[PDB]
Amino acid sequence: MELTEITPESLRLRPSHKERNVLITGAARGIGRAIAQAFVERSATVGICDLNLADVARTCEELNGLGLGRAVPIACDVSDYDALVAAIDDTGLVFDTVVNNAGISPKHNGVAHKVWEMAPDEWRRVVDVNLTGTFNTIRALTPGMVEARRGWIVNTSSVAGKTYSPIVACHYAATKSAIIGFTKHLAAELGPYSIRVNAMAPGRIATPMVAGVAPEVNAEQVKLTPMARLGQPAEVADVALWLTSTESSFVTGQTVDVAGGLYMA
Amino acid sequence: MELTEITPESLRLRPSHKERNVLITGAARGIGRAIAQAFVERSATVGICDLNLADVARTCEELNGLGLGRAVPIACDVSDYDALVAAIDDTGLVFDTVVNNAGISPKHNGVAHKVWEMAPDEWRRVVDVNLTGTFNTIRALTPGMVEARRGWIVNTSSVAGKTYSPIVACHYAATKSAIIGFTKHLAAELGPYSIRVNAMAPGRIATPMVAGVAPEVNAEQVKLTPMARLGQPAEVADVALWLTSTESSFVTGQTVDVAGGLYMA
Amino acid sequence: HHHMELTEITPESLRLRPSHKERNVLITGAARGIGRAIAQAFVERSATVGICDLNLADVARTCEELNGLGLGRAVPIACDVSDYDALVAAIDDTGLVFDTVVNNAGISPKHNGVAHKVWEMAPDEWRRVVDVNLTGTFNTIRALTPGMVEARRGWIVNTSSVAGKTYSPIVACHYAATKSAIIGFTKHLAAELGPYSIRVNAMAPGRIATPPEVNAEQVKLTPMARLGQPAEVADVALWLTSTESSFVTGQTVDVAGGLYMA
Amino acid sequence: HHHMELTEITPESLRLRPSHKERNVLITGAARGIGRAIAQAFVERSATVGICDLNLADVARTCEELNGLGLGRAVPIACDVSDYDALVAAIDDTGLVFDTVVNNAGISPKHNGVAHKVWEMAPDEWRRVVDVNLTGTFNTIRALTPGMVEARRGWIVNTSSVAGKTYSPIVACHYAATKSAIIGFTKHLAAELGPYSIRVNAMAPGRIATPPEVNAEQVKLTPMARLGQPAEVADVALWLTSTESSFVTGQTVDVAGGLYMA
Ligand SMILES: NC(=O)c1ccc[n+]([C@@H]2O[C@H](COP(=O)([O-])OP(=O)(O)OC[C@H]3O[C@@H](n4cnc5c(N)ncnc54)[C@H](O)[C@@H]3O)[C@@H](O)[C@H]2O)c1
Ligand SMILES: NC(=O)c1ccc[n+]([C@@H]2O[C@H](COP(=O)([O-])OP(=O)(O)OC[C@H]3O[C@@H](n4cnc5c(N)ncnc54)[C@H](O)[C@@H]3O)[C@@H](O)[C@H]2O)c1
Ligand SMILES: NC(=O)c1ccc[n+]([C@@H]2O[C@H](COP(=O)([O-])OP(=O)(O)OC[C@H]3O[C@@H](n4cnc5c(N)ncnc54)[C@H](O)[C@@H]3O)[C@@H](O)[C@H]2O)c1
Ligand SMILES: NC(=O)c1ccc[n+]([C@@H]2O[C@H](COP(=O)([O-])OP(=O)(O)OC[C@H]3O[C@@H](n4cnc5c(N)ncnc54)[C@H](O)[C@@H]3O)[C@@H](O)[C@H]2O)c1
Repeated sequence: MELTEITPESLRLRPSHKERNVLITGAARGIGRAIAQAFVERSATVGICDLNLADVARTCEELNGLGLGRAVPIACDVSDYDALVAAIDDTGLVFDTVVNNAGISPKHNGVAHKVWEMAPDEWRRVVDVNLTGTFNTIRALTPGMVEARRGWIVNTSSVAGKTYSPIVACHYAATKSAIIGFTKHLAAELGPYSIRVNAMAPGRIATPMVAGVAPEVNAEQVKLTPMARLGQPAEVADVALWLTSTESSFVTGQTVDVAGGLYMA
Repeated sequence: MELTEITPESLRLRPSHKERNVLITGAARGIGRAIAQAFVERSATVGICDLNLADVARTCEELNGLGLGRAVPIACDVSDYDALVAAIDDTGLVFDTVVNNAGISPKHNGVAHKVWEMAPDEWRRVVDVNLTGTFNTIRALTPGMVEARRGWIVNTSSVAGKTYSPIVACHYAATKSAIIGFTKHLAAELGPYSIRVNAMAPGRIATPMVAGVAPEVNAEQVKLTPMARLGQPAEVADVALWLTSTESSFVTGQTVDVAGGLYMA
Repeated sequence: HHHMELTEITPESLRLRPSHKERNVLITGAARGIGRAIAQAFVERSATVGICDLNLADVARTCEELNGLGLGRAVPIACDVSDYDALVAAIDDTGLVFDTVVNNAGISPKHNGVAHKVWEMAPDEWRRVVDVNLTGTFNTIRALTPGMVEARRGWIVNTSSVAGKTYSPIVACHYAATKSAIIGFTKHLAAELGPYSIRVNAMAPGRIATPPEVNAEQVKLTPMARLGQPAEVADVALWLTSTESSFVTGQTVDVAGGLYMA
Repeated sequence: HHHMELTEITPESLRLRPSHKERNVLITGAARGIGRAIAQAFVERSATVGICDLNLADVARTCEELNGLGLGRAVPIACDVSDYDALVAAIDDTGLVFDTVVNNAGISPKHNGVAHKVWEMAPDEWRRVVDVNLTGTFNTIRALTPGMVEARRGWIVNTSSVAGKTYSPIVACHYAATKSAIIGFTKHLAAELGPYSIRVNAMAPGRIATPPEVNAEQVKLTPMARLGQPAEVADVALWLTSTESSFVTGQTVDVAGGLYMA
């Protein structure tokens, strides 16, 4: 199944996010790298947040070569609140938007551990990164957003947070489920200051994780997808662009699946 | 609370929906009229479907005066399948998109009847219009969409279909609830042909219905809205534009609230 | 290699406790399938049950079978639940005041075992499914809530489906839409009727052994690795109408063994 | 002018039926509030209960009170549920194999009665709420599911909240996030554990009279026009661990009288 909906270049590169400073976590690989690409294409300045300085610097060099938006490095572990704040403030920029995309889904020899064999320290690390890392950026940035009465937040859930995916472990499902109600609650607290908070729940996206899934499983997942293909990272990025744009100006608290019909709930 | 997110004109009038034929039901007043405005502004051809020929013709004259997209008249009752098909085909156009916006919410002296006083014929009429009218356009248009492997559908639910609103009667809540699971099911049936199906669930929108609600009730509803205002019809229209655009190309089966945080569920 | 054995057996002493003594319970679709098992369960709990279904002979036979149990009592209510006037007349003819209704009547039309897709669906078929599954459930609630409200006493259980919350390839779009309608209808009713102490809930069954490769695939998709039994749906309807769910209202509880969770 | 009287009274003969005889049920947060009422209910149904809470004196007093009822039995399990090793050691010290756990332990920190907003929230406070409400619930499930899986027998009930599905202005964001986590965690567990006949469900209470203008506003928002009683939450936990919910798994059932339905 091929791609059917192609956005013309003149629309793809419109400066919809000019004069915006957008923090993107997990931006050096995968969906986060595609989200960074899309915001730069829309003329935003992006903060490239990821773990390894070389990965972050390479990403900034790639993006800055496009002659569109600008990319600045923010190398840190999002679960370390003080290190995150220090790396954000080292840029000298004030970020009006955060896309929380960093996330982990640990496996062992390619398979997720079941709850009865799950190491507590693995559970805790996944909670720290997937859930508390998303709180951390929001705690860091919302004082400024509230004072400015201006801000946009997009979090990343998963269809596995709303129904069972046999590909993930229980910590992943629990943390992605947490994001949904967290996003509603945040939308209510921050709405009075005109700040909007939404989440994306991707299904199965063409990403490095695909090679780690057994080929029969990926085949079955595509068979379980009405649109009959994996999603592209750029399609998730299009949703993050829209949720942070003036064309979703009354949309808040929502979790939008980006999944082609897979595992609807 | 004033509007904070203003889309520049150069983006508002971009020809994102050029060469698209978009059927809009309930297009002569309210949110549907704003949806028709938005699609014409994006260079689509729109089929103006509403009950009264004079209302429909006036709407087409207004829209065609903009020098952007084109509007054609489709005067019919969406609950009458044969009359709907006849009015669609009288235009000589093939519609690749339908926005099901027509809906009714009957009240008596400004108040909704409770279930224990609800006339069965009133229940049935609301079901006929709100639910079966939405099926009718989809039944009429999906043979062509499936054959073309091309099509977009947007339905209209309500936050009252997912949680209780004291402003509506039970037929309204039931029909708007129906839309949510109907939309998921349709997305799964039509996805193999690359057709996407989504729904919008508006909260409280600045529309003629506002005057029919007691002022204390509207005041309380705005107080229950985190973003502290009614939504604008154009903000719902922005969501319909996006859900029918190439920038939501992997989004299907979703119900997106357009409600500023009111009655999140 | 598919179906697991039953693991949770209620003892007879507890199965037959008079938990619903002095209750009058209307059950639609009661002549066969899940509805027949719901009727059996309420009679076992010493309730009086109204057996509502289409065919008088089927309804009369069901009443005779249940009344032979020597526990609760069963009375006949032969009518099409989508016909409000006929429903009211049939209820009136029993002389009973029903404090509870379990809306179980429902249809899922297929054609030689295959559901029609939306693009090929006859509008008359869509309308009939809406009339029975959705408006038939409204009809009983409209008929009975005046009395329930006046008494500040009543219990309602509606029947949704996992297919109303996510896609089941076994059903057509009218079924999905009507079962989806029940979920928000049930929340709305719970709020309207709550001030009068009336509770309103719904059940969303998965795949229940009622009236083969398709069922094997459904079992493969069910974590608990079996079909549900009609009596297990009946246990949920008993609980949702009992004093032991006294603060539970507006809820849709799946009865599905993990199938199609949403 | 707010609270309605109780309308649905379970008779004593049915309240004290031995529905959970020969069951070993671990209850976290059992020394007060809803957890104490859950413990009371299981003992009334002749179960053996593990009373898990922080303070040994509180836990010992609770066991003494319950054991004086002459029905089920209560054993002490004093530990912080967020400490996996301490939890396992305290369970091991009872010498009991628990076939059921009700995860009720939870915290909702406030400051002089007001929840902190996200922009002013101490990260340490967020982390502690995550550790107790979410990871503490994982900890008991990790400790007990090896035995449940090996036996192909077990029941789990977790505790969410209506605030995990929609906004409650009474709670802070950590509470909302952790209670939201429980819903999808429960579905995932139901699927993983279902092949072994283990059922996993959750309760989402609304506003329960546990440890005034704020509560009056909550009653005004509740269709049934009263606070819930702890025993009514306990009735749901009894049912979800009983043979009469034998095909129900992965579900989150609100216990809220219509408050904040979502
Ligand atoms: N790929 C899919 O199909 C899919 C589906 C549903 C949801 N998601 C979600 O989308 C997001 C992106 O996933 P992906 O597939 O692109 O993953 P990925 O592993 O390819 O990339 C994740 C990136 O985040 C970074 N990261 C991890 N932990 C971090 C930390 N503590 N601090 C900072 N950066 C950190 C990694 O270094 C990496 O660059 C995740 O939240 C994931 O759960 C992905
Ligand atoms: N206004 C709100 O706050 C709000 C909130 C949630 C959902 N909605 C939904 O948005 C949609 C638009 O509502 P609105 O407030 O603009 O209403 P409206 O009453 O102002 O306009 C509805 C339009 O639909 C037309 N219509 C009605 N029945 C029709 C039929 N059988 N065939 C064809 N056209 C028909 C009417 O003539 C009218 O022009 C409805 O589906 C409504 O349920 C509105
Ligand atoms: N069996 C399942 O796996 C399953 C799954 C999900 C939901 N459900 C729902 O459970 C309910 C019972 O299903 P079942 O499997 O027992 O079905 P069934 O077809 O075996 O029995 C349904 C009964 O309802 C009666 N009925 C139908 N239309 C009626 C009408 N207009 N008036 C009065 N009675 C009418 C039928 O005559 C029959 O006795 C239905 O609402 C169904 O949609 C069933
Ligand atoms: N009361 C309500 O209205 C309401 C509403 C929704 C959800 N809930 C949930 O119901 C559950 C019970 O609430 P409650 O109102 O009875 O609260 P409570 O504060 O009265 O009692 C909770 C009990 O848990 C214990 N506990 C706390 N942290 C613990 C830990 N780390 N280890 C062991 N025990 C610990 C406390 O000591 C206490 O005995 C909680 O999960 C709560 O979030 C309550």
